[PDB]
Amino acid sequence: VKTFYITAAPVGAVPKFLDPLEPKFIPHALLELLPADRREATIKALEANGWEAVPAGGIVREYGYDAPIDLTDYASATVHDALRNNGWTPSGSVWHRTQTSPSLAQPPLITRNTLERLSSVDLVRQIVLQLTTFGWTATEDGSLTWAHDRIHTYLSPDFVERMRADNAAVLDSLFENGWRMCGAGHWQPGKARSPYLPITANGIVDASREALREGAAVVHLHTRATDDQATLAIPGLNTPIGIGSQRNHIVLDDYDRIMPTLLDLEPSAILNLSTSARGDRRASQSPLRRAHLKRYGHAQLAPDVASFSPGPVVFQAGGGYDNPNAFLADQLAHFAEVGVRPEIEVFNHTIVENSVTLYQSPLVKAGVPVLFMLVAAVDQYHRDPVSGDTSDDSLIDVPTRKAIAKLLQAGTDDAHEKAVELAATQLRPTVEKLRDNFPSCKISLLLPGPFQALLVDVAIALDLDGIRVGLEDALNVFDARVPGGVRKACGTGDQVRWLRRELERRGIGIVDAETLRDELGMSRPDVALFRQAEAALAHYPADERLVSADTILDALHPIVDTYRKIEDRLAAHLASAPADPAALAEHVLTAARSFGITIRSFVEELDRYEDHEYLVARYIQIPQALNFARELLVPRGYSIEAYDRALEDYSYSVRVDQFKPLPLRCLEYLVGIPCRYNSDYSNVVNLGLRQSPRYSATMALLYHALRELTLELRDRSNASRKACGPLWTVLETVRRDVAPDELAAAIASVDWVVLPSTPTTNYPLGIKLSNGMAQLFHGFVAQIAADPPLRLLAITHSGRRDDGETVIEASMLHNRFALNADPSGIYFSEESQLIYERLILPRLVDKPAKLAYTERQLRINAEQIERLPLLKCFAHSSGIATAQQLDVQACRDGERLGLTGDELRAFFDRALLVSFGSAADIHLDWLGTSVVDVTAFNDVRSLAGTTSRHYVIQPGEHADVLQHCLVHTQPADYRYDHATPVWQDGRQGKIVARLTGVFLLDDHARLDDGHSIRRYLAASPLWLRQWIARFHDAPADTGAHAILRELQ
Ligand SMILES: [Mg+2]
Repeated sequence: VKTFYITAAPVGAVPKFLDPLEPKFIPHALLELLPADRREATIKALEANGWEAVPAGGIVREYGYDAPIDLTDYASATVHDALRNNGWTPSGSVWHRTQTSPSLAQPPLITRNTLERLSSVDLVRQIVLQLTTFGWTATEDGSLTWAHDRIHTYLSPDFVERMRADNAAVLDSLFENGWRMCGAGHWQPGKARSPYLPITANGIVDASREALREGAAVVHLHTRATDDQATLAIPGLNTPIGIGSQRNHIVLDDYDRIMPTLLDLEPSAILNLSTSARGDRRASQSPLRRAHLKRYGHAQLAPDVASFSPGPVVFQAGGGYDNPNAFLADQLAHFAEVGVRPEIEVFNHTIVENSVTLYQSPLVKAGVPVLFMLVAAVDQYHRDPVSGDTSDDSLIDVPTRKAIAKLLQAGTDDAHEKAVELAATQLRPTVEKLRDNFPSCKISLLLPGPFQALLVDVAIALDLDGIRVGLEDALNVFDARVPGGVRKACGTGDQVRWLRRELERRGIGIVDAETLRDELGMSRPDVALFRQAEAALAHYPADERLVSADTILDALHPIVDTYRKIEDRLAAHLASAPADPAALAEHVLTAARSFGITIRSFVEELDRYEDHEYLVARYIQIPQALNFARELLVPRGYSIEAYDRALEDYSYSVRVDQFKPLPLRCLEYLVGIPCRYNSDYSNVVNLGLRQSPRYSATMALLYHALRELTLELRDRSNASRKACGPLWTVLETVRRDVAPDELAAAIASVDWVVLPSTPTTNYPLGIKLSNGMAQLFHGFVAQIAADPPLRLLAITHSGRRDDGETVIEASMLHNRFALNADPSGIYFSEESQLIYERLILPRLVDKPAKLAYTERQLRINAEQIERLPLLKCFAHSSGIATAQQLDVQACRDGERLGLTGDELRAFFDRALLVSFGSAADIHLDWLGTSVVDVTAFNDVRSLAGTTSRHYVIQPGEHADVLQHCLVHTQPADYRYDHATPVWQDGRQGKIVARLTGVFLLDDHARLDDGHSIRRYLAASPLWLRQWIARFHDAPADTGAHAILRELQ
């Protein structure tokens, strides 16, 4: 019931990146070896970058960082002895290290048992924090280890003493494992630094992606300047020291890279850009503070949120920036023209007071709900303009912060509650003040460093809307597996994961980006466009008998115009001269995807091709994109001379009068908005649209118009004429196939019936596909036969209807969605009837009946109802829809023939269904066949055709497996064993086995091509095959009995 939305802040202004592969200690001798001038410059540069001079007594673990020292490039008795004592031997002017430490053949490991030997828990933490700052990692065991082929880890004398004092053992093991004593020199403690802080564009993109997949809905961004970036060369070290301010600064070139990438890879992610001038107060009124707030990418989208502080920001720790009123007014004016909603960064009480009075009206006008960010536990100053005196303006007063910090150190549960109460009591007046002056507002909380232990409890107490985490606020993360309980955070995603699991523990859920965009009124344009169509068709029934395509097209007129403008922009971009080989397709497809237009691979796309009979179709993707480009440029008058390079391929050119008209292209676009892929097939977006009340009806109507327009285009082509009525084919043991015409004996002789999918209609290509699917299913079950005379029956749909209308893909898709929108089991197609009456109807009669020339038709025996043989059916794609339409017709005849409701249940218990990639909803509360349902998350076509939430993967266990398999090589080995069956019982006894967490890898270990029946069967787990094995090798038995046994 209670939910938070998580903001991730991966960069920030203050913390700095520290390279794990840089030396962390410089002996005195190495510096003293320099000339006085260069030595002074080097040392002061080091000390400005965190390096601290340190006496002898520290220990080091180094390997691989030596370099020869030629004194000609720059001895002394004080130097010469130090070098020799530190293991250097001279050879004229050249020094080199002959002393060498143990290699890293076997990773350095400080065991959990070794650390736990130490008495002081505070000492353990500082050790764990120091090593993890240096790039050491924590094992699952709870130990510390080093993975790289070089190492240079140092600990100060202070560490060594306390280690020796606490336990003069523990220090033992380091010495026994290659660590050794050092002299005086300089040391990099890495204070306010981390090896995981992203300061480059690519690093920031990656950190954002990690945060989002862990559950973050909003990403707070900063960028860092590199104008003062330099490297120090140290004598005797083969790796230079990186120096620079890494100053908080708005870098336009970085955002020019970051934003389009995120828009492509993370389309729904709410992007929040910092306008902060922290680190450069003299630029407080600079237009640079809004220069990054513009439209990015081909989609021309702006950031959704930008930082806004109605008052001065003055940190007690130093730094800060001013926010003059005219400047802020220019900001708000600019935000409005670009579509940016401000987020009020509430640093101090003056901000609050300015917000609820003078800025109250301008902020409401800036868009509702008003967004607030509570920067709590960060010491702030107010400065008197007259005297210059400072006072505490912090949300939590400094005495209270210092108090709270002490209770956190106590570590006891009682000190925690007192800490929470202190924090909440101080923040409550501010929270209440904001709610009282802003009827529509969202308030989030952030806490710096140690106080993050209060983050969840305080946020709950104040009933806040959002919680923020990230490296910007804290560099550590709590981990109970680690001695001390705390370690360096391996990124913001690490902390988001911690926060998410913490909320899960308390039964508190989180809000994803898509849902939040609705709550804040920030829905994406394509989502808005689809809902605009949903609204325009809201009063039309999903029944094809009650509405015409012309009427549907007429209602979508303003939306077609909206799409036309998008297509114009894609056309212009394509007409901007490129490439010569068949890589034009790669160019076109990338351009199309970026503009939101998804070029789909239709099986029946060859219907538009003149010379289809002489086409190979294995290279049918390349000309799809080519003709698509031609299809867009020709009507507008653009040259297609670059294209028609399909001549250099093996016509594939599509005739001009086979070009799709504008409204048809619009319809194709609209039905492609739900369940989109991101740019590189890493994820599925726009999953929310499925949950709309009018979703299925809208899709049914869209495909209705799409069917009409496509058929008209097919009637003017030399596409293969289709045949009336279904085909029946038996496969026994490569399988041999026969073609029954009027035999009920085939049904009795066969183990498995294979229902038709969408493309398997009665015509040359359709039969070929129908055969291939049948062969795949028979090779699948036959393989199961040889593990711990196989006969199959395959059904092909009718290619023509009663009125002579051709059956195409859109016809089946409409039927699919129309079935979804049917509340009572009353809807069924003509194609379903032909299959039903010849396959299912005889199971309800007493004897052979009369069948017409169209193969359509013209009692009970309750004792023999249990005697009916178990009908085992395979289903794929739209197969589950066709199946449920058979159940509907059975009820219609069964009720007409007369049977108890329980009798019909017994009738349906004599049948079984296994569906791979269910592209239609399973009506759980209907009378019908029990189903085992296996549908993949990346099966976008099945997803778009369904409304069940079980198919959607959210951050968790299944999401973990998915991301592991995204980086894993050898995709052919992949099986979805991790899949979890969910079990449901309907009102009328229908049983559904829903597998969750299922997904299918492609050849590039991505998520494309997730509808192939091959991958569904290929990646099938061993435990699943056992179920089918039990199904196959079963006596005269019931479904409910057989399936219920599988629940143990
Ligand atoms: Mg910030």
